[PDB]
Amino acid sequence: IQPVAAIDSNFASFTYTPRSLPEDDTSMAILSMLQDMNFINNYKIDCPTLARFCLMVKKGYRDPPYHNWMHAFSVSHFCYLLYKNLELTNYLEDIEIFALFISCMCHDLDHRGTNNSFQGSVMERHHFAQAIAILNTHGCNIFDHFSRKDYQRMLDLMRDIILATDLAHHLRIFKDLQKMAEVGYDRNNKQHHRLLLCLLMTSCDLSDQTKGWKTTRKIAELIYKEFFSQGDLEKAMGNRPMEMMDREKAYIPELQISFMEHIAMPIYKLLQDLFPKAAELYERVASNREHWTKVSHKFTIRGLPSNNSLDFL
Amino acid sequence: DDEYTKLLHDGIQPVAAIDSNFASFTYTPRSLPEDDTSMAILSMLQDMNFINNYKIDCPTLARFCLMVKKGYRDPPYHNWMHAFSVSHFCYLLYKNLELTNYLEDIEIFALFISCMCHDLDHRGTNNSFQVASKSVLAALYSSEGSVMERHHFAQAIAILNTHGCNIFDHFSRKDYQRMLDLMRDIILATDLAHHLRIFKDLQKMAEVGYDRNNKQHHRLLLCLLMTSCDLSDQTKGWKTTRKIAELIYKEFFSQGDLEKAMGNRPMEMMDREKAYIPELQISFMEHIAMPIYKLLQDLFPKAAELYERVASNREHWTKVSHKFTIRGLPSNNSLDFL
Ligand SMILES: Cc1ncn(-c2nc3c(C(=O)N[C@@H](c4ccc(OC(F)(F)F)cc4)C(C)(C)O)cnn3cc2C)n1
Ligand SMILES: Cc1ncn(-c2nc3c(C(=O)N[C@@H](c4ccc(OC(F)(F)F)cc4)C(C)(C)O)cnn3cc2C)n1
Ligand SMILES: [Mg+2]
Ligand SMILES: [Mg+2]
Ligand SMILES: [Mg+2]
Ligand SMILES: [Zn+2]
Ligand SMILES: [Zn+2]
Repeated sequence: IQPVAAIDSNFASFTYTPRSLPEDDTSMAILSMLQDMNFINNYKIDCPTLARFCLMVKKGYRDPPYHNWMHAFSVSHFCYLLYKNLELTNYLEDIEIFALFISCMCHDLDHRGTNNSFQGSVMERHHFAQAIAILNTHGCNIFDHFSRKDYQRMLDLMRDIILATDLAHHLRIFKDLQKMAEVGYDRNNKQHHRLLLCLLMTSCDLSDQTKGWKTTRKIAELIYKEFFSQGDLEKAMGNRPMEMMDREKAYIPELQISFMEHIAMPIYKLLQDLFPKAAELYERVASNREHWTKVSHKFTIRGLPSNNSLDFL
Repeated sequence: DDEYTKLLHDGIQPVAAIDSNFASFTYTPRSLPEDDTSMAILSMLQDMNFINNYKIDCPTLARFCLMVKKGYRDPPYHNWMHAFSVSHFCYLLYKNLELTNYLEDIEIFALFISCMCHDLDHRGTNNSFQVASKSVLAALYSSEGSVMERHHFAQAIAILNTHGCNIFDHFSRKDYQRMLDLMRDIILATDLAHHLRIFKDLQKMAEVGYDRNNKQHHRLLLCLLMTSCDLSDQTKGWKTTRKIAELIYKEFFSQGDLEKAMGNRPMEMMDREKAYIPELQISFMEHIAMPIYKLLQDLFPKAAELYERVASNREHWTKVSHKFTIRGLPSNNSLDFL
């Protein structure tokens, strides 16, 4: 188990981009993060079992453009950053933070690059079921020495956290999140623990928006590749895809800016309200959104297309 | 010799044999293969009776036509097929508007020959570029204005004074000078700057009515007709206007690239990173092309269909303007362009 500092001197910073790490080093980085959070010693996790678990989780991701292992790794890395930078131990129990990290690793398992509509929370229930199947694969149960009580806690936490990655769920609990942010977190309120875990999970899921322009632009490319692939499949089946899935109707600037203003930014705003040290995350999302507005004009073709042809009219 | 032999040993084809619709405003001369265009030029001159009228030596005319064809380079738009299409339109105006009621035979003959010659040795660059690039043409003509148009005329003169190519060498001294003066004035009228200077005079003439005894009206009409021929790709169907726009913008943006490489700032319409084709195309059509065909309609009621076609093509450009906004990802499948 490599010490975290040996991966990169900036590895525990909010400025670090985990997609910079080559894919063949990510499983070792997962182990290094768990070691640095002390969960291996805390929960007496068998290291061979943990290695097998991590590789099985990695193998349980398919290779669509966005919802692949590197997404899961990047989300898990952000969870680690929240631990290292926001001092989550003042707000959550060790088992809750451990569940959050493991949920991050597992939360999109077996994603096919299609959404719930293409198939409540259909995909998120599947991701959880896949995580369960891995745990019950011989040699991969990292929790098999847990007490009956802690085992059920861990399974309940993982289910609730993975289910919180559905936008529909987030929108249902949004008023409860705002209320908590307003009144202030209460470490003795079990609802506040549950709500905070949901918020943190969504903050990890969307963490590509908190990096530089390069990341938000490149991830947008992967996202729209996935969306439009789904729309193509829907059209081939004879069905009418939503505008954001239809490459002949989708207008990326509008879709991207709306997503950032109305979904991403309010999550990082809430996170800022609960953790002053999360302020730089909200500012980076707002900055990236401003950048999207600035480059919106580039979707209007100036000159001729690269084709050198007006056949498209 | 080979192109000559083919032009000379294929006899002067009657125009009807080229196409049954050859004398119609709906005909697209770019549909004719390039290897048949020289014979078509001869057929048109024969059908307008200029060969018999002026007793033109047919071998000399064949040589002249092939030399003119050879004097065009191959940029995207300003090539022989442009000159041919412009000459064809001049022929259409003769066949459809009865130009013999307005102009002298020598004036109509000069117009057609001017159409053939009017962009000779064009390099796909405009007058401004010649000055900016300090070309040989700028050195020769920049103090006089209309740099390229003076060059086109000089090229036409050089062809006429090439042995075996002087189609006017049996003209009287009076008719020879007249022909050279007409060719100069008509070729100079293809500069947009010239057209914009005379525009108020053209409007005046259109309003008061053409007067066949007014020599200024003859001169103004020839200018208008020449510009009507130069822009005649706008009077055909959507396919032509769209395809010609492609060639035009390729030429414009190639020039802008050269200007940037020289360190200069190109006009927005020459800059592929700033030019917005719908806006440029619609403005050109509304403010340059349509008023020319409006004037032509005012002077010739039978030219009404030309104006209507230009206005219709402009409406089509407005309708497809929205397609210049990228929906989905680019064909590249990449957002690197941001
Ligand atoms: C209306 C709509 N739906 C998705 N949209 C976009 N999503 C994205 C994402 C992203 O990461 N989207 C995931 C996600 C994951 C959890 C989620 O819920 C919660 F609670 F975290 F906000 C919402 C979105 C994804 C791909 C599953 O939609 C990146 N760029 N981008 C652009 C757009 C237009 N817009
Ligand atoms: C301000 C400006 N200048 C040129 N513009 C455009 N020109 C064209 C033409 C065309 O045929 N242009 C020639 C021409 C030739 C004689 C001429 O003078 C006169 F008197 F006939 F109007 C004007 C234009 C060309 C290529 C030489 O500019 C086709 N599409 N198109 C689009 C635009 C935006 N716009
Ligand atoms: Mg998901
Ligand atoms: Mg010209
Ligand atoms: Mg009147
Ligand atoms: Zn995810
Ligand atoms: Zn021309």
